[PDB]
Amino acid sequence: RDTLTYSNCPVPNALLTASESGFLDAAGIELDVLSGQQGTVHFTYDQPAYTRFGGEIPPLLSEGLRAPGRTRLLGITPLLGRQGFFVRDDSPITAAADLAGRRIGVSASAIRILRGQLGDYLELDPWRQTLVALGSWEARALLHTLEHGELGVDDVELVPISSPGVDVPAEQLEESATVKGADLFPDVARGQAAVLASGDVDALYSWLPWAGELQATGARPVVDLGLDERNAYASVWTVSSGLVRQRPGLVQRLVDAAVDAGLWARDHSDAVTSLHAANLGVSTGAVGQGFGADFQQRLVPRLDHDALALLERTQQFLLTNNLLQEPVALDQWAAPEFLNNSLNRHR
Repeated sequence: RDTLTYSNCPVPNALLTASESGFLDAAGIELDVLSGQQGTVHFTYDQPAYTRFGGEIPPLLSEGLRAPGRTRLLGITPLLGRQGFFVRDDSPITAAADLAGRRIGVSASAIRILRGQLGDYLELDPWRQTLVALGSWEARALLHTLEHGELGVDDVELVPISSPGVDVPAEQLEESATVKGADLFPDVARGQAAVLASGDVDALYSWLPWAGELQATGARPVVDLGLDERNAYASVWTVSSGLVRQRPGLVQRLVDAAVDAGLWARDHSDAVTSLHAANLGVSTGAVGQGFGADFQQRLVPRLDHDALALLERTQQFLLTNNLLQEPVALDQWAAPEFLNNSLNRHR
């Protein structure tokens, strides 16, 4: 078995599907989940045989600011589902306009972006720059939400809180060599529910299957952003550049497995929901809510122009907010030959 280091991200994707359903093993490949908790002191993307299929912000910063060329983009899969600023079911807030003067719990990272005060960003180290940039999820979601009430950032009270994936890095929320994802991911929704229940803040940002579990406790989004694609993100599948250069045959087998798993997913929707649910430690209903209706039909990786435009939109938000100086050349980052060759087997 060819072994690749890996990070299990909480987004719907064909790599996890291939690994969990048997396609990867059939391709002679196995994934070795990385354990990169604080103390690792090493940038994951710099590993020689590392692959990840998840949020695009960290890879965009790695390619656009820190170390261009370390990874190649194999494919994209959109992400959109239950998303928004949740409030207690019995909260007096029922419309976006009601957020005026209310306490909006957000990460310190999101506050820096929302106030346009990045302070020590450019001269900040790579991992911390990334943590700041991850505040983008809350920041863009809040701006979009406030538009519905014709409100501005100055019309609400921003309260610093811990946001999953931002203050608590993914390295502490994803499966490790000794800890399963089901024993770290679920706690997040319970924590968000506890924060809202305490009434210490009026609203907080939730998405992914976390939002599904959170809404089950009664909480509700002021504005459900999952209904508008301007809130979607482009999950990106990356692999170490060295692997593409030295072992294209292995990379081709890897992509073929994911493509085949994506095709298989179309005929095994429930199975796909379950494997994602089992790895997150959440209910199947939460997965459906967090990842969207029929997401199981859209897992074959993409590099078409609409997918690239989605990824471009995310980096444009980073650029507009000075989280990036210049845009990543997406086309050159991509290694389109693999996905194309893979799809050609079925054409």
